[PDB]
Amino acid sequence: LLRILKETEFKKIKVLGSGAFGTVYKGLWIPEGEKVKIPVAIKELREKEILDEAYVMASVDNPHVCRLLGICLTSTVQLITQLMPFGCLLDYVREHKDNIGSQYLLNWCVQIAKGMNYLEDRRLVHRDLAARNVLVKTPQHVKITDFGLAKLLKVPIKWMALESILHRIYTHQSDVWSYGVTVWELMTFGSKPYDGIPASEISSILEKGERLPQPPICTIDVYMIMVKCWMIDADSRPKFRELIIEFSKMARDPQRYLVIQGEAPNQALLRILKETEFKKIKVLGSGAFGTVYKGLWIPEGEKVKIPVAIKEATSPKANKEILDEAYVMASVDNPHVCRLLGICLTSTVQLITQLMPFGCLLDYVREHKDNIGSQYLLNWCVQIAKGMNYLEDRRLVHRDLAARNVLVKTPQHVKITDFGLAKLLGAEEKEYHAEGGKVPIKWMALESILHRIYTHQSDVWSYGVTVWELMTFGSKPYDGIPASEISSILEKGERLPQPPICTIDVYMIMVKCWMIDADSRPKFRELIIEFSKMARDPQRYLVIQ
Ligand SMILES: COc1ccc(-c2ccco2)cc1Nc1ncnc2[nH]nc(-c3ccco3)c12
Ligand SMILES: COc1ccc(-c2ccco2)cc1Nc1ncnc2[nH]nc(-c3ccco3)c12
Repeated sequence: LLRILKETEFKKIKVLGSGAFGTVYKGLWIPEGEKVKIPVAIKELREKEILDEAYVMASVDNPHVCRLLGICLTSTVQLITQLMPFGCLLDYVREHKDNIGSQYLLNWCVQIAKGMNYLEDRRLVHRDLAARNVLVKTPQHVKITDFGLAKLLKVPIKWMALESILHRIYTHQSDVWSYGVTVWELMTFGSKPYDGIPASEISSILEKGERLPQPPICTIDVYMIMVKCWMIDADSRPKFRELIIEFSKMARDPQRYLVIQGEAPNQALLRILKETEFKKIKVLGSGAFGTVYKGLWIPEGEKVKIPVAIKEATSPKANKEILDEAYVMASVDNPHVCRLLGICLTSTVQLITQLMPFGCLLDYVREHKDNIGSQYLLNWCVQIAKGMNYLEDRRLVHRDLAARNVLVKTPQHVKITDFGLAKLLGAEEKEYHAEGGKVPIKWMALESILHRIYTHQSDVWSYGVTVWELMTFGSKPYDGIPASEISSILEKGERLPQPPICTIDVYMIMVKCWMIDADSRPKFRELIIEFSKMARDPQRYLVIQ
């Protein structure tokens, strides 16, 4: 296992690089009694724990993690490892900055995840994961070193987790943070991390919220997963095995999941904003997942203050849900759906979106109950229908279309919000089986109130309920009926009553969304068409007193 070596066995040739404690020398080792000259690397520390440290270093065995081959107890202890002809991965991606594909980068990320998951299985803390600490033997095979501070259980601040910078706690979660920084560096082809800011302040910027920006090569899929680790809560960071299985799922089709200049990729841009860039002025109310505040946002380089709505220790499940919500909201771009300006990666993940001055539609029709015209309501219906049609094309079942989840920006243009519960469906999947949970029971369909099945037709049912709410000028649907008793009274075929302003055609459109047979319910395109025909004469189809 351990080879105690004499200085006479090896002779150095050329210095290859410099490390934190000492420089690595390329040299040829002559084993005792042997003539084969093995090319090895020798590290000399600029200086008996090191005996046991070499023991534990040699104990490792995995093609993605390096093993110390021998030590030499001369005037200063030296470490001998097998030489890697292709150098460090950081310099390699720097040299091939224009000649590296997505497949190679994703494969390298897979290899790093596999190797440090092995290190976790061996129960060793690297404490120094970085792009420079990654070495490549053959371009399709990279494998980690620099275990010189491993213990049985300045400094590279730019690659260190916030708990390591401040509280000096080095666990596998900090290693996951360092892995995320390494993936960032590999994506940027070796660009500096937090370039321009010296190490004395990288703790404050991390605490403030600003993180490593999205590289142009990166999609929102890989990058938001490439963050996943920069929250203060350590447990919220993904474990290594999940990282390997997910990146291997990524490696199946790498071309789609990254963009290289020279199955539609998701080029959505997500930007990280300082907590100091914006201030919470007005409380818009309490959302389903928390409280939403309204305030002016000051962006870098532009003095104009854009009023934005901000939404907010969150549980790891809550963190994953807010991760999915941020992905879904940033991935959409439609005139009638709310878009994500950016996120703040503080201890409580904060969501930054454009503000609508008049508030939500339900409150707007409640306060102005005596003044909405027929054209306003009809155009509102067509706009909500267009928004969820665009959502349907994006395969994001909203699952929460309520009058509270649609906002009034301008009287003639409304937007949909509250994408927290929206789950993206696969290209082959047609239904999603939610495992229950606390939900607005009084709005969902029978197939979701009893069978836990959410589909596009569930969104159609929610659309019908929202139309009924809009035509009722803000009256509460199903007044006095419990949450559990909704299914009992609805399985027969009884529905909400007729608003005073709805003609027979309005109700005939409304009912069809509420049919027991989901497949027989109208699709959103046909509803869009029907309400487009209704828009030719708003005064005919409604009666206003
Ligand atoms: C950061 O690099 C290291 C850190 C630690 C060691 C190590 C571990 C035990 C003995 O040496 C060894 C290396 N480096 C290496 N080990 C083998 N072959 C190598 N070819 N090129 C390098 C290289 C260039 C710049 C940094 O490393 C290198
Ligand atoms: C249910 O409503 C939301 C749910 C989530 C967000 C949000 C903020 C960041 C990402 O999504 C934003 C909103 N709503 C909003 N978005 C823009 N301007 C708004 N003015 N007033 C509200 C408001 C009051 C009660 C519920 O919303 C609102």
